[PDB]
Amino acid sequence: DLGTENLYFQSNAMTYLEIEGTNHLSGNVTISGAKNAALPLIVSSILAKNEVKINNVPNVADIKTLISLLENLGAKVNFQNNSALLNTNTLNQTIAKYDIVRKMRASILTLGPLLARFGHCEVSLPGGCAIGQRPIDLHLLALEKMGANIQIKQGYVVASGNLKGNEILFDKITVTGSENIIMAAALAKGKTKLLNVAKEPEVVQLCEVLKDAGLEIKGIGTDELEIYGSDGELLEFKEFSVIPDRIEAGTYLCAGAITNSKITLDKVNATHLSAVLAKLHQMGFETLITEDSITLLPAKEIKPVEIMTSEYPGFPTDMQAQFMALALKANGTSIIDERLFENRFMHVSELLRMGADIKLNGHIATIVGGKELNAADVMATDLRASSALILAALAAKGTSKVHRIYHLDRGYENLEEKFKDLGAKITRLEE
Amino acid sequence: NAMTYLEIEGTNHLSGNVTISGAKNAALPLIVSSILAKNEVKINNVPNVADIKTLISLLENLGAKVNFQNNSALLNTNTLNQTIAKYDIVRKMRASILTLGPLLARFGHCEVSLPGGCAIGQRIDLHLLALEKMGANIQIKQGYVVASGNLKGNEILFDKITVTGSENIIMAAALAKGKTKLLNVAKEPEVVQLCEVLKDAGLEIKGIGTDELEIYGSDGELLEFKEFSVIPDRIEAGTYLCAGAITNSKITLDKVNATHLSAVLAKLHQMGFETLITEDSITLLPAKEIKPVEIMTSEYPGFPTDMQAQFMALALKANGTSIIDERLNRFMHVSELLRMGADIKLNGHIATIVGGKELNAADVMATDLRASSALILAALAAKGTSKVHRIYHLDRGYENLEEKFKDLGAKITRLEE
Ligand SMILES: [Cl-]
Repeated sequence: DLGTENLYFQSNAMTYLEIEGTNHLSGNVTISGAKNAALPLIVSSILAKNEVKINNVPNVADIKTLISLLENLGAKVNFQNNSALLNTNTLNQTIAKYDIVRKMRASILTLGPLLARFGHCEVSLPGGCAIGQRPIDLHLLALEKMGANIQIKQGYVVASGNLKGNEILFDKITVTGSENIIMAAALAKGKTKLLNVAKEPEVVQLCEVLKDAGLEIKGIGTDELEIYGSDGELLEFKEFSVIPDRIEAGTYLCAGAITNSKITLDKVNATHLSAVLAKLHQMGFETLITEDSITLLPAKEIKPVEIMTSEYPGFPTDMQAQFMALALKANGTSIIDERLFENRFMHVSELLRMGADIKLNGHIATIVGGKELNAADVMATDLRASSALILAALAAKGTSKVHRIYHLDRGYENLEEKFKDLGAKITRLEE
Repeated sequence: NAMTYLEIEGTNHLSGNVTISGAKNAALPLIVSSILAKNEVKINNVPNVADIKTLISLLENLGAKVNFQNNSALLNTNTLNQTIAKYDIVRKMRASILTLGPLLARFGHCEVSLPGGCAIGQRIDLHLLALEKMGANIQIKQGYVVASGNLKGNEILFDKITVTGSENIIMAAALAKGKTKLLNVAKEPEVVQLCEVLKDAGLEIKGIGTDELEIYGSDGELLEFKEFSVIPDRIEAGTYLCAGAITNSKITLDKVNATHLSAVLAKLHQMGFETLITEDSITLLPAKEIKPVEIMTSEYPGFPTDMQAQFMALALKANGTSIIDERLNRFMHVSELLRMGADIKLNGHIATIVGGKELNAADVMATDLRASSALILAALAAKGTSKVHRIYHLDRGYENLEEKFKDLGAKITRLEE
C-alpha cells in the first residue's frame, strides 16, 4: 500500500499550503485513476506472457517505484501521460541480497505472482522479527495451503515449490491479501476457492482484468471466489483503464458540501460511492448522476449525520475524516464510530485549534456542529487527515496554513490545479 | 537449544490449583519507570520471561545497576549514563519504545531503534506526535529515532486508546516542566498500576483509573520509589479459567484479582459456569450444559480481545451457536481449529461458532500468543493426541506453562522437533 519509509518527520526541506476560507466553489473536477487499483494491476503483469496496456494511471511516487522495481527484475517498461506499457517476458528474479528494501515493501503484492510463476521467491525479514516469528502480512499460511515450502534461514524468508489450488480462508478482510492470493491462484495447478474475500472495487477490477485475459473465475464482486488456475501458463492481457479514485471523488464532494456549493465531478463511477452519497443525502445534499459524472447541489440546511465505518460496500474509513470536517457545519450533533486499528483520529487535535467542538470517547467522536470555525496553523498527518484539514480550512474564517503535506503529495498529483479550477484560494509556499 | 513442540492428549477432567504469575505487560512499563527513580526500586512478582530479561539487560547497558532472581528485581538508575539504545535485541523487542519517554525527559535526548515487528507495511507513529506536543524535536535516520529537546506539559489527546502510548507519555509527563493533561487514556489495570506506583512515589497525578489524567511534572526531579508487587496476569488467569471450562472441570486459581476479569467472568456465567471469589482466588465450577455465548471485543473494562481466541475454543463445547464480533489479523487460530473438526464461519469481522460437534485431535501450527492459547485448550477437549508446533510466541509469553497444566492434571509433554 505504502512504498517508502517514515520520511514524514524529516521537515528540513518542506512546503505548506495557505488556504483562504469562506469562498463559494463552482466548476468541474476530473477524478484520477485509483492508486490502490493501479498497484495490484501493475503487479499482475507478472502473469502476462504478452505486452500489457494500462490507462488512467495516476502519476504518483508509489506507481513510479513499483515500475522501477519491475525494471530492476528484467521487465521492459514505459510510463507517460498516465499510460503504462508492461512486458515481463524477460522478468527474472535477482540474488536474495540485491534490491533488499524495495522488494520487502512490495512483497505484500508481488510475493504471490513471483512464487507462482518462478517457483521460488526470497524476501528479507523486517527488523523486529524475533527468532521464529514469520511475517504475518505476507499470507505465508495461505501459500503453504497451496503447497509452498516456507523457511527462515539467513535473515530472509525463502519460499519455494509448485503451487496447487486449495480452499483458503482469510482470517480477516484484507484488500492486499486478496489481491496477492488471487494472483497466486491464477497460475497454480487446479481450482482454488477463496473465502471471506474483500469486496472493494479495486479487488473487483483485478478479477475482471484476469477474466478478460482468459482466466476462469466465478463469484466476482462477492466475498467468495472460485479460481481455476492456468497451471503455469501465462495469460493474454487486454488493454484497460484503471477505475476512478472513489476516495479522491468523495473528498471533492465534501469540498462542495462544506462550502455549500454546486460542483461537478467527471470520469467518476457513482456505483463505487453508494455509502458516501447516502450520507451526503442524509445531510441535506441532493446528488445527481449521469453515468461517468456526479453533480452536487447545495442544501437548505446542513443536517447532522451518524456514521459507522465498515468494510466495502459500507461507509469507508478513508472518508471518515472528510465527513467529520463537514459535520462541523451541520446544524446539530453528529456521531462517527471508528475501528480501533491504526490511530484514525490524528486530525482531531488540529480541528480543535480551529474552534471545533469535538469529543472522543474511546473509538467514537461526537461533533457539535454550528460553531463558526476560525483559521489556524495546522499540522497534517496521513492522507485521510490531510484531506479533512483542507476542507475545514475552506469553510473557516481567515487564512489557514496546512503544514507537513508529505503524505498528501505522495497520494495526489496536481492537487492545487484541481482546487484552483474549482475556485479555491490555495497557494503553496516554502516552509 | 533448538525448536520444540507440545504433545497433548485429550483430557477427560482437570483438578487442583494453579498460581497466576505477575503480568508481563505491567512489569515492562514498571521496569522502564525506574529511569524516573533517584534511588533503588524493588519490584516483586515479576515473570521470568525473555522480554523481562532483555529490558533489564538494556538498562544495564545504559549504566543501571541491576539484579533479577526469584521473580524479584532490583533497579538503581543513579549511574544511568547515555541514552543511545540502538542494539538488535532491542530492535526486536516491541516494548522497547516505552523507554523513549523516560530517557528523553530525564536526559534531554535519546536514540532508540524502531521496533517494527514482522509487518511489511507500517503505520506515522503515535508516540512521536505525542512527544512533539511536549516540545520534542524528532527525526528518523536509518531505522532509528533520534529525539531531543526539553519536555514541557501540555494537553495531549490520544487519537486512539493505546496502552503503551499512555504509559510512555505518563512517564515523560512525570519529569517534564509543568502540568500535562491526557485525554482518551487507556483504562487497563496495567496503566493503572503504573500511575499508582508513581503516585506512591511522590508524583502529583489525578484521575487514576479514568480516561483523563492530570499530571504535574517534577521538572527533572527524580522520585522516591517504594517496594511493590506486579499485578496478577489477567490474560493468563483467563486462559486457566477456559482450560477448566472447556474440560468442564472444577479448578482454582491463586494470586489472582477478580476485579480485573469482570467481563470475562460475566461471559463464563452466561455459558453456565458459576464463579466463586474469595480474596485473591477464584474457583470455577462445572456447568450442567455449556451454553452458547455472544461476545463483542472492546477496550477495558469490556471484553478483552486477548481472551477472544480462548473463548472461541470454549464455544466449540457449547450446546448451540455462539457469536464473536472482533476489530479488523485477529482470527489466525481459525484454520487450525477447522482441522480439529470445528464448525466455524467468518463473515467479515464476525465469527459464528456451531458448538456441539466432537473435536478430533490434529497436528497444528500455532501463531501468536492468543492463537497459541486457544489451540492448547482445544487439544485438551479433543479426542486423540494433538501436536502443537511453532510455540515460540508461547514460550516468550509464559514460563513453566507445562508444569502448571501438569499440576492441574493435563497430559502434556514437550518434545524436540
Ligand atoms: Cl486519582
